[PDB]
Amino acid sequence: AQRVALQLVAIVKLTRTALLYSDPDLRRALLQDLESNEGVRVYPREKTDKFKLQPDESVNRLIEHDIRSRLGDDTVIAQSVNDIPGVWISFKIDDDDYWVAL
Amino acid sequence: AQRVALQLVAIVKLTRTALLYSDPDLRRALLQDLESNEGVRVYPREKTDKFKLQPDESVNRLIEHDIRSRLGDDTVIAQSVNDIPGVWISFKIDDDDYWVAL
Repeated sequence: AQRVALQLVAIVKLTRTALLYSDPDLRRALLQDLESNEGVRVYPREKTDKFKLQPDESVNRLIEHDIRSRLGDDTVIAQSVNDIPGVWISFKIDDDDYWVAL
Repeated sequence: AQRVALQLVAIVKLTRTALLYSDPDLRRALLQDLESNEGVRVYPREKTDKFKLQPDESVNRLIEHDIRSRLGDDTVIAQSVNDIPGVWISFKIDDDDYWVAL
């Protein structure tokens, strides 16, 4: 479970890092690159964005525990956000909230 | 072998992407972040940088084949560069050459 969690954590931290250090006028272009070339979709997260948990199947809960241990206990991990299926993990830059969908 | 190759490819592409879209005056700071927080060391690659191949053990060659299929056939994958052990993968941004060491 640690093995899957660590890959997901790496993807999220690298994506966050890319956003964090981005040239402000290349920011939207970066998002296009991440989605098209890396299959990583980043969205701003709104407080009102609804989400559904991953099922308690196999080792899902342990993966989730491991991810929060690295990214923070407030991290949301979901199988859908606003009705859109995926692997969804929240992250923050300062007071701004985001999703990564894989 | 595909599973390992795909994780390595993802790490390299995300790192390259972060460099590619970086605010030019935050570039060196980004490199510090990648190394310290993500354990990803990026260096400029010089044509004269020596390197040693990974051994032909287990599934090493197949992983390497899979990586080049995604990153390019000129990609160097090495177990050391200039005498420094690691997992080393070359990448390019335009006419500039780089290493990632994990």
